[PDB]
Formats: sequence, C-alpha cells, structure tokens
Amino acid sequence: EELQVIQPDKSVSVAAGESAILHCTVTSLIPVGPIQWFRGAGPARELIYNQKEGHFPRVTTVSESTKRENMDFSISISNITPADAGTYYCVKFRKGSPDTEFKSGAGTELSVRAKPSTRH
Amino acid sequence: EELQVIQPDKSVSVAAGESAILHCTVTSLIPVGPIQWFRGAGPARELIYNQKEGHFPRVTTVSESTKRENMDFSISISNITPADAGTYYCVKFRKGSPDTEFKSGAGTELSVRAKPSTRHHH
Repeated sequence: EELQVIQPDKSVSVAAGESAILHCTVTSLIPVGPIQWFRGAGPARELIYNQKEGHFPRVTTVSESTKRENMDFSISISNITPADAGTYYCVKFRKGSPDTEFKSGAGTELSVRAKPSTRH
Repeated sequence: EELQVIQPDKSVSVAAGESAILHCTVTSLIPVGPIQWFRGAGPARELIYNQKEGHFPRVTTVSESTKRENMDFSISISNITPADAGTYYCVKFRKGSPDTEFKSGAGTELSVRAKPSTRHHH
C-alpha cells in the first residue's frame, strides 16, 4: 500500500499564452509531508509550487484547498510561453528534520505551440 | 493509460456518530462521465453519492474543488451509525445513451465502533 505519485499525462501541449494543467495525485496520505512541483529533474531544477511555503503567482491548485485529506495535487500555470517548456515533476516529501524526498512522479513534458504567422 | 479507480483504503473504522472519509481517485479524465458511490456490490446496493444528480444530505466531497479537472472523488459521510457499515464502491461511468459503468474501484469496508458502556455491572 506504499504511496505512489501518479502523473497521468506523459505530455501536455498548450498554445502560447494559454494556461497548462499538470496533473498529480497520490495513492496514500502516509507518510505525512509536502508535495512539491519542479521543472527539471536536475540540480538546477526550478521550484514551481509548494503549498506550505513561498509565493507562486502563476500557479492555481485544482484542489482549491490545503485540507490535509486532499489526494489531488494537480496545478494550473497561467500564461504559458516557450520558457515554460520542460518536464514537470510532482514530488512527495516525508516530513522530518529535514524533510526528505520519498517519491517522485514520472514527469509530464510540457510543450508550447507557437502561434502560426499570418495571413497569408 | 486506461482509467483506473483507486480506493486506497481496504478498511475504515469510525466511531458511532462521527464522519467517515472514503477515499477515491481516478487516474484519467477520459472518458467523460460521472463518478458515483454505492454501499454494496449487488442488485440492492444503495446509491450513496452521484456526481450528476440527486440530494445526498449526509455526503460531501472531501475536495473543495469546483473544477472539471478534479481527480479526487473521496467523500465524507456524516453521523455514522452501524446501518452505514458495509463496503463502499467508487464507480466511474462513461457518459452515453444511457451512461454505462466503465470501472469500479476495489471497495472500502466501513466499520462502525459502538460507544463503550459507562457501567461495569448489570
């Protein structure tokens, strides 16, 4: 029954300027600890969202609450540009001193479609 | 990639009169269609919650999401009594003419703890 982190989309394609929804659910509430979203798998990955701390004005959670019982950690990111293309990972932390990474999701690759030129 | 219905808890134990959380998630938004909850697997099973229609005064979603992309269909049922004990199934329907059952979760067995007596005598 060990926790799994489920990212059901391998890939998401959005038009430039549209919002992009990156899905993540968990199969257990055990162990307690934060779910964080990153762009990149690497040491220079960017923290995209953490509900417990920090400011992320582009992100809106699907779950619409911080209830401890929530199992959907999916987010929407507004006004997508090619700078946002990347593989996004939903990561389960175990609370501790310090919190440690328990499970990472498989990644969802965000691609961004350029607006066709006019007219013609 | 085909939709799965995930009920993480084989069993939940609740004290009589308290609320029971019965968890359910889906792994896909495809196909489009309602999630329903039932108590029982058989022909006399009770409809407990229906996304599309009906009044279920004792039942709310755990999730506060009002968004069509929500994947957490866990429910809280209030004011539990032993009459509520049983196995609860989260069921994905495919929208159609009529809607059909696409997949059923594995079920969660709800048990209800009676309140200890306050007396060690007749």
